[PDB]
Amino acid sequence: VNSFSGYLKLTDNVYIKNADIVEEAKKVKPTVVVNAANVYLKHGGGVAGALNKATNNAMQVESDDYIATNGPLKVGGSCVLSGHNLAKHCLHVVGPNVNKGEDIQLLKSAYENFNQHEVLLAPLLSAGIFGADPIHSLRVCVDTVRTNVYLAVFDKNLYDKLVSSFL
Ligand SMILES: O=C(O)C(=O)Nc1ccccc1
Repeated sequence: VNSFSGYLKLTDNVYIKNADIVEEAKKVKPTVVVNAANVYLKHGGGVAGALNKATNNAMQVESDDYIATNGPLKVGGSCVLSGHNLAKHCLHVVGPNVNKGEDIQLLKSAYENFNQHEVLLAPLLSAGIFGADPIHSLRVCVDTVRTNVYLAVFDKNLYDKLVSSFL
């Protein structure tokens, strides 16, 4: 049994809810929240900007030190950093950004990072300002992630479209 409430069950392991991931993280304090990161961990907008704002910029300070030591992530890659006031840990995952011309086949690689964690609160990778089709992102998630994932979709129309169209 876990703390997650109000989710629709899509599969054995994937759950979905219309929710603000920031507000959901603050309520649940999950072991892992996933960030929709870029390779530079520059948390300017979208999910990343919202998560970072909720940490009062502490996520960005920590991220800048990580990049100064390790250099940029790979598209499709990830790193584990603090969850600050939102979660125990933040898994920063880089999905391909279609608005930069990145290979959408890298979306499966991105979701494979989730399999290193038994339970996660996450957004749909490469959705929103990353430019991918969220329907496609949900299909790759279901067909790639084997651990227990609680998805938060930001829009109410979008959520309803993802559920209605789910095979
Ligand atoms: O990825 C999401 O969770 C999301 O809601 N994307 C979105 C938001 C606003 C307009 C279109 C897509």
